[PDB]
Parts: sequence; C-alpha cells; structure tokens
Amino acid sequence: SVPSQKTYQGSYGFRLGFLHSGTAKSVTCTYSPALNKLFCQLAKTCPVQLWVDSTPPPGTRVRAMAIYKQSQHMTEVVRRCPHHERCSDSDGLAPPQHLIRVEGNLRAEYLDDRNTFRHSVVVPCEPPEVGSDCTTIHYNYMCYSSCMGGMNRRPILTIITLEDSSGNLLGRDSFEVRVCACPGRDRRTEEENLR
Ligand SMILES: CNCc1ccc2c(c1)c1ccccc1n2CCF
Ligand SMILES: [Zn+2]
Repeated sequence: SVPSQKTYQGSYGFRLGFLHSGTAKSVTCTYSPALNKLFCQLAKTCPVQLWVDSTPPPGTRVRAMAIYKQSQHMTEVVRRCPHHERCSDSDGLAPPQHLIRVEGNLRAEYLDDRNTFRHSVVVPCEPPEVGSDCTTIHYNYMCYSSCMGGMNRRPILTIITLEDSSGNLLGRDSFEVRVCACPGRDRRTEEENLR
C-alpha cells in the first residue's frame, strides 16, 4: 500500500551520493544535504551516485520510485499530470505516464506494478568504470512539482532500492525532490527557512 523509505545499507554498504553543484541562478540540478532534497529543472539530467563497500552479485539491480512525502497522500500513485502524460515526449522506452526516467541506458526497464499500480524504473547495477570509485545513474523528472492534476505542489520522495535478481531488498536510500524552474534560488530559500 505504501513502500518503505527506511534507510538500509545492507550487506554491501549501499548508499547514494550527490555532486556539489552550488546554487547559482543557472544551475539545473542541485542537492541540499541539510534538507536531504534534490532541486532540479524539468527533464534535466540529475546525476545520482551509487556507492557500495563491497561488490554485489551479478544480476543486482537498482530501482527508483517516487512517493508522496505527506502521509495523507502516500497511498496515491505519483504520476505525470494530465498535460505531460499527453505531450509526446517519449524516449521510446519510458511510458508517457512515468515521472522518473533513466537517461541513456538501453537496459532500463519500466514497471507498472500489477498490484499497487505504482511506477518504477530499474537498471542493472554496474561496477564503476576503471578509474572511478562509484557508478552514476542519470535520472530525469518529467513534471514540475507544481503541475496541476499531477503532483499539484505536493512534495515527493524518490526511493532508490538495491535489489537482487528476484527483486528482494538488498539496500535502500531516499531523498526529497522538488522539480522547479529555479533550483538554485529554491535551494537557497529552503535552506534559509530551515536555518
Ligand atoms: C572504490 N569504489 C567502490 C564502489 C562503489 C560503487 C560500486 C562498486 C564499488 C561496485 C562494484 C561492483 C558492482 C557495482 C558497484 N558499484 C555501484 C553500486 F554502488
Ligand atoms: Zn506535468
């Protein structure tokens, strides 16, 4: 009915990482550690790092799913709004209803859950390239937080799960997301409000 959001490093020490992009007016994606919140523009690249302490088995996958943050909305499926689901911006793989896409990975799979109706996108867990210490997934968020008939100004969380080949839980992390026109200004405002 509601997916768990409990942080769980599991046997492999799984956790996320984010770049340090700053808050200039021109920034298109920026992460606030103090808020555990990603601020991004519509349909722009959001780099999310995956870190582990030890190598998970072949066939491990990484899934992303959005849920509403507020308890009174958590049972409602997060989906694109009535405008964006019809705007013919398909990448040829993501269903037009899905808020979260993975960019540039032909092995991405998109799930409409047959029981919960929730959307998710899952990719194989790949090791870092030679010379790198982590792997990065590039996500896109395909509606604004403010879209009427969709998120409608309600905050969302993204839950990232590390899964075995059967879909069993190996690790979990999460972060709040705001999709907005000016991520740098909004991050500065919300960090000031918190302080
Ligand atoms: C020093 N570098 C550690 C590190 C960081 C991230 C890593 C790995 C190793 C690793 C090894 C095998 C398969 C996937 C792997 N990931 C991605 C999932 F977090
Ligand atoms: Zn929309």
